[PDB]
Amino acid sequence: IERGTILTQPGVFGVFTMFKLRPDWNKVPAMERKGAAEEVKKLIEKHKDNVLVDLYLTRGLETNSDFFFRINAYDLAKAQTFMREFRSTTIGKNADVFETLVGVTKPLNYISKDKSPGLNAGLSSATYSGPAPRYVIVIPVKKNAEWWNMSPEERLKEMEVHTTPTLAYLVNVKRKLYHSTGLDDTDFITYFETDDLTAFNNLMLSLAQSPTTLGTIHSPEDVIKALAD
Amino acid sequence: ERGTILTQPGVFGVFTMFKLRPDWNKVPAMERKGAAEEVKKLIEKHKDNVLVDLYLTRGLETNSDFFFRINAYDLAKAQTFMREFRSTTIGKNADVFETLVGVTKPLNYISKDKSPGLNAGLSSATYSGPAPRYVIVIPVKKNAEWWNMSPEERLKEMEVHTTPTLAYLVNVKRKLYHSTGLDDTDFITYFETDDLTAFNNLMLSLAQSPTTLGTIHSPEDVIKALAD
Amino acid sequence: KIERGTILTQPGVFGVFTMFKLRPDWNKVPAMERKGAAEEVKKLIEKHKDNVLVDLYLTRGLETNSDFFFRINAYDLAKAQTFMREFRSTTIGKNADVFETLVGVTKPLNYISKDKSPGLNAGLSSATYSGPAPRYVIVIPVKKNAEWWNMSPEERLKEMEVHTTPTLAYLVNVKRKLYHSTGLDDTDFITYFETDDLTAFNNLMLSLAQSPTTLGTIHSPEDVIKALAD
Amino acid sequence: IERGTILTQPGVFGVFTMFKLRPDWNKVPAMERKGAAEEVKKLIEKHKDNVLVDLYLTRGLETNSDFFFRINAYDLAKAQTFMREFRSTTIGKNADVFETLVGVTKPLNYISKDKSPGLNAGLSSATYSGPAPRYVIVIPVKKNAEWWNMSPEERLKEMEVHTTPTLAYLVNVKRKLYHSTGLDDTDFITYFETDDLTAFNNLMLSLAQGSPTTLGTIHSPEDVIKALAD
Amino acid sequence: KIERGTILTQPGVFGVFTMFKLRPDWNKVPAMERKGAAEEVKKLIEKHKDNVLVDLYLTRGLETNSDFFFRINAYDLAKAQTFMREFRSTTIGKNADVFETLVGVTKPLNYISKDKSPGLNAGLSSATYSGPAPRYVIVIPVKKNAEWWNMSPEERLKEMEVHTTPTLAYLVNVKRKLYHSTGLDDTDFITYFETDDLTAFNNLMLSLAQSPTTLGTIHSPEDVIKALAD
Amino acid sequence: KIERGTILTQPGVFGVFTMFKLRPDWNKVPAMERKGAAEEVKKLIEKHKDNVLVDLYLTRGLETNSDFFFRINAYDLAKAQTFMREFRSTTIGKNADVFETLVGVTKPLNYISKDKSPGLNAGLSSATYSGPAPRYVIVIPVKKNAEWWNMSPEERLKEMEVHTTPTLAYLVNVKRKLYHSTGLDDTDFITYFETDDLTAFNNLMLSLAQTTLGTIHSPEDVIKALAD
Ligand code: HEM
Ligand code: HEM
Ligand code: HEM
Ligand code: HEM
Ligand code: HEM
Ligand code: HEM
Repeated sequence: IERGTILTQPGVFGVFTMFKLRPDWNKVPAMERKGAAEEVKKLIEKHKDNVLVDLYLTRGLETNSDFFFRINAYDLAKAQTFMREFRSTTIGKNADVFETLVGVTKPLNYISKDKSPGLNAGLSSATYSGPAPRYVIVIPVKKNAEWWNMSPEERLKEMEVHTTPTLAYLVNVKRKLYHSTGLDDTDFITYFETDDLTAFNNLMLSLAQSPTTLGTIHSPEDVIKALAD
Repeated sequence: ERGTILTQPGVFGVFTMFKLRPDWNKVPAMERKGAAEEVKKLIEKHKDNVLVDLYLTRGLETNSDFFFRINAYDLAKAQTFMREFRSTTIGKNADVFETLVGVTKPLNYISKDKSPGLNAGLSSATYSGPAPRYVIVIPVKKNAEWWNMSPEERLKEMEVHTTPTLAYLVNVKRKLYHSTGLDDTDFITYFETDDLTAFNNLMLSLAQSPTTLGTIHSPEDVIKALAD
Repeated sequence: KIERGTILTQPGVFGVFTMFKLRPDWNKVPAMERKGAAEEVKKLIEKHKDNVLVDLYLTRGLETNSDFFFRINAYDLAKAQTFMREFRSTTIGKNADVFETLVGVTKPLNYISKDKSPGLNAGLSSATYSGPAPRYVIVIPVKKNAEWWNMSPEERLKEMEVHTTPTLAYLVNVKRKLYHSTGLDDTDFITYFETDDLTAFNNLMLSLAQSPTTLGTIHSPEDVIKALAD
Repeated sequence: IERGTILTQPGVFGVFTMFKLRPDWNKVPAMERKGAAEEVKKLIEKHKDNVLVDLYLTRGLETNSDFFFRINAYDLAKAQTFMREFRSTTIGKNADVFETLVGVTKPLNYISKDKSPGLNAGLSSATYSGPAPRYVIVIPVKKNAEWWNMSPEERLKEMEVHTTPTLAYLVNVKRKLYHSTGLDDTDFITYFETDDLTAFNNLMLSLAQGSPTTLGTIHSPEDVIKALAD
Repeated sequence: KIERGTILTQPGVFGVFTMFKLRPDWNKVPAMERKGAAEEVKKLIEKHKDNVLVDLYLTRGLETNSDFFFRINAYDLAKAQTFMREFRSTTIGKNADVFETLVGVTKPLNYISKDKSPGLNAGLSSATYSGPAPRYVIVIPVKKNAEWWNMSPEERLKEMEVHTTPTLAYLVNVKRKLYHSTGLDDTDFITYFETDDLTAFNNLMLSLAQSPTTLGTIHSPEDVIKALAD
Repeated sequence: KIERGTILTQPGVFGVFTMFKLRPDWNKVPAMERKGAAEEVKKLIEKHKDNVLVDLYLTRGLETNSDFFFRINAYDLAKAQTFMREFRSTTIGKNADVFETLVGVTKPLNYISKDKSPGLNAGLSSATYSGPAPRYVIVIPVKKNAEWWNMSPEERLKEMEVHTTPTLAYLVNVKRKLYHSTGLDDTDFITYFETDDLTAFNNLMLSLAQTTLGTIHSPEDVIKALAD
């Protein structure tokens, strides 16, 4: 598993699990809590060849969660095994699952070279340029009957409308699409990274013209350390 | 056995989704490590009564950690197995999230008689992948507009349903149970695949009912995974 | 005197249906105390042999929201109440929550009578259950809407004739019993079915299609309690 | 306070409180439980010049309650005091309030001698002729904006439609109307007693051609509590 | 300093209404601790003699969702907050949950003023309460919909004249006080009533017919607490 | 480094609003531990002097669903998050549930700018707050519907001019601050008001028609009020 490769390929599974710490986490012995970070660190190293692990901090920014994982894997069952084993961890045993989202990466359906070459070239010509992102946004999306009724040609035109004002934001915002229909009770999981939350608000407003999860990006052991305190 | 019962009409399916109680972690480790054997013995005890499938959802689902599919010629035998499972060490430490009851039936619409072309397509398509690693279960309830329609109208719609889905039969196994009158839904749809991208594409094909996604294992392995 | 064949066949008979869900602390009841629960219930039913008819059904393993339910039939509703109240004082009764209680009363035919609908009435009499002893029970409470009650008696009779036409055939393999609940409970009817053939029942419901369903199995009361004590 | 007088006068307050026994009632020492009936009996006697007290048994017939009181009083504050004091009682401390309904008795608004003499005469010529009633029914009723929009003349005609088929039932169903608008979150509390629940089902169907129904049995207060101590 | 007859009669006065329900563990508070609760509240009110006007009302025995409620009037809302916060630290305050909190301010007449509606305004002044001291309180919060706010001032005035016309008659029997809440709370108005005659109040509401209601009884604060300690 | 008068005045500033309700077990915390809670919070705010601006408000006695709330302003949202998470590890923080969390960012004028609406923009500049320091705070989150977002920019501008016209008068008595939330939270705006005159605020809301209410104190005073 190489981070730069797996995050770039079709057919990759994404499993997103949002956790809320149970009230009795405060009652776990401080020493046992202080060992939780290293336990998680070792679990991630144990699964180094199995899955890519991202862990984000939402505590202080979200009412319904304290942290969430994004697991990427070529084999969904490996993602499942990691998540299952995390739940047997000291902190895992003291956290409720708020939300679990399963999706899979796919090739471009609409804005491809063949179907929409102008906007496709814009998609490739745009490259992220600021500092390493501090922030993550996850938004699941379910499309309605009206969307699915539409012809492929009509949906392509709508996706060209989607893509036109959003290309400018790629210098500032990283995006990643996972597809969920049949795998979960949603159609897509949209995933964003940014250092510039004002740009992200402008992006969303450009699009306006679900449950949002906002968190911060850290090493997994730092996230756990922040939750042990 | 397995190959026969999963292939006949008049066969009952009982799907029960379980969520481990928080006090499962508090069960002594030795008692938890004996849970798998206990379930294995119960299944062997009912070898001549029911077919048992047990699946792992923990790590992929918020609302369940495992679920059973029981197939039986006699519904009461499926009930007996499920009740006895719930008296098991792990069973006593799990809440029932969902219970679905349905029965297998002959083809209503895409039969040789009513729809010979698509019926032939249904028979000529054969699963060609490796042993499936994933299971999907989706209960379906149809609305009054569906039931209002004529048999001919419903047939036309089922022909629309079948047309784009035949392609996926090489890649995805499907099994239909009928539930009207037996439960608070109309159908239980059941799928196995090794290729979840294919399954996603299949559902999208149809788009153009809460979903349970789990993983296929031997029963003792599922319990072993939950004991840890 | 309660004769099963007589009481289940008369008008003015009260039905009380109570669905129970075992509390989590039932597993914590000493195993010997649990093993004595069946006999306690058996004796209670015996005690009330002249007061009420008792049916007890097993729903555990088939239903999320209940483990068992009673159907009590009685000439005197107060007697059904007394039995149910005394059941809740039993070992198993003390360890079970009430999920649902339905009260209804048996009545003469309102629509498909000799007088109003003689053809279909004759079909109702000529149809006889011919299967083995039923293994399965289905209970469905029904509330009718404003539109139904708005309709004329003549319009409601025509609809009941529509209801009866495709269902007569199913009487060879499905037993039915109607209770009327309006004013006695928050529903209008309790419908009650017995069958050995759940494929026939699914077909029956589909024939009709063209509130919540309780499915259970029929056993002696002590067998149901024994099954729950394990 | 005279039962026959207070139940027959305008300006009389009704307070209905439905109670559900808490799970820890079973854990109350059996002798403490067996003393509960006498405690309630003495409270009722202490208030014999303050309020009329009725207590009814719903356990075994209702999911959401085990018993309920109807308190009648000339003075509402006295009904409040009794109920408060009941809640301090051994059984009162082990019971949750499911529902509280407050209403007041009033003169005839519609079917009066002046406004509807024919039906008014029928109302007075009908007399309850059954045995002492064993069953109570309570149904709260809230009317909608359409009702209140209607003219007094239109509402009177509707009330004449209400009364026409129901007069027949007065030989075996007792009725009492309380008015609740402004006093509670409903418009009326309807209260019925009968020995014949078949007739009551027929009555409600006659009418059919916000409102949860409470069905219970009529007993002495001490017998209701004794039944609940068991 | 604060005079009851003055502050209850001025614009710009804040009302804070807080409805409390006793926690189950109130019964478990030592009896002597509970019997000292009344004096503790009495002293708190005395402490804030110059800060707020305090009314306390008993709803237990009449309401499912509350046992008592306060109405605090004050020139300074922050002082009403301070009292309520300090009450919540009392023995009984520590053993009660807040069910509802309503905040409003008193204002001059918007509609039925001398300038806008002189006839009805004169009727408003010429009517005075003539009963015995009121024993009963009613509180009803009111939220008006978009249709109301869309209407012109002239249209709203005409509606308020419709409101006032039949209600003037009831001012001999019913005290009224209006608080305005828009922006301060999630409702538009807090309406407050006192009466000794609940039949008149029912008649009044029916006159108007042609949110949730809280009914309680008026007492000294110490008597209300004493009533809850028992 | 952070200056109150500066950070409250700039675009690109993040606001984090978190409403807390004290757990029933707060009364069971030893009185001396409760009495030290105020200084603990004071020290935490001091430690983050250069990272965030902290406002703490008292809602106990005025709200059913909360006892206190924070408004954190910061150039860096992550620093607001750090303060809030460290607050939650405090003695009082450990004994309070989060009822509500609102995230937003400050932005330049979108509608009532000099360019787009010069007359009303001038009125915005000319109406200033007078009178005593505000005693009261009001926070109202706002989500706009699909009808709003499908309107043209011109149509939305006209609406915002309708919004601004009767509200200018209230700026002598009410301070206002807008935060933008779309994409950062499940709402579109966080509106924030301070006033000493709640009658004026009532009239303002009524003018618009044609909610969290709290009181402003130093952070240690709010905590001291809650320790009692
Ligand atoms: C950062 C700027 C963005 C760019 C450049 C962008 C571009 C695109 C492109 C090119 C696709 C087509 C994928 C394909 O061909 O299969 C797509 C799909 C999609 N986008 Fe974005 N997007 C952006 C931001 C967003 C945001 C903020 C959302 C809101 C959650 C969003 C929601 C979606 C969804 C739900 C789809 C799948 C649509 C479908 O296949 O039916 N996007 N986007
Ligand atoms: C794997 C590819 C699939 C194929 C080849 C297929 C084919 C069929 C056929 C031939 C029938 C008619 C059975 C009869 O005549 O009685 C049917 C029924 C049905 N299918 Fe599928 N199907 C597929 C996937 C799916 C999926 C993904 C769903 C979504 C949950 C679904 C939902 C249903 C339902 C609810 C019925 C019962 C319809 C009714 O009787 O009204 N199917 N399918
Ligand atoms: C087993 C086959 C069935 C037969 C032969 C049958 C026949 C009848 C007849 C003759 C009546 C009218 C009795 C009268 O005149 O008073 C009736 C009533 C009724 N049936 Fe069935 N039925 C069958 C199955 C069902 C099923 C499966 C349901 C669904 C729950 C159902 C629901 C009802 C209801 C709610 C009524 C009350 C009608 C009313 O008085 O408004 N029936 N049935
Ligand atoms: C037992 C046979 C019944 C008779 C003889 C009867 C008769 C009457 C009469 C004469 C009135 C008008 C009282 C007046 O003028 O102020 C009335 C009112 C009313 N009745 Fe009945 N009734 C009967 C049963 C029922 C039943 C079963 C209900 C259903 C719950 C019911 C609901 C009501 C309600 C809600 C009102 C108040 C109507 C209003 O003033 O808006 N009654 N009844
Ligand atoms: C006791 C007899 C009553 C009289 C004489 C009366 C009279 C009035 C008057 C004169 C006003 C106008 C205040 C102004 O100009 O600012 C008013 C407002 C109002 N009244 Fe009453 N009222 C009575 C009872 C009631 C009742 C029973 C309710 C129902 C809860 C009620 C609800 C309201 C409300 C919500 C307003 C504010 C309306 C608004 O400003 O939009 N009133 N009343
Ligand atoms: C105190 C007097 C007020 C004045 C002078 C005022 C003025 C303004 C102005 C000029 C804008 C446009 C900002 C821009 O152009 O980007 C605005 C936006 C907004 N105001 Fe107010 N306002 C006041 C009170 C209120 C109140 C009481 C509320 C109710 C909660 C409110 C809700 C909003 C909202 C939600 C927006 C965002 C609108 C959008 O961009 O779609 N305002 N206000």
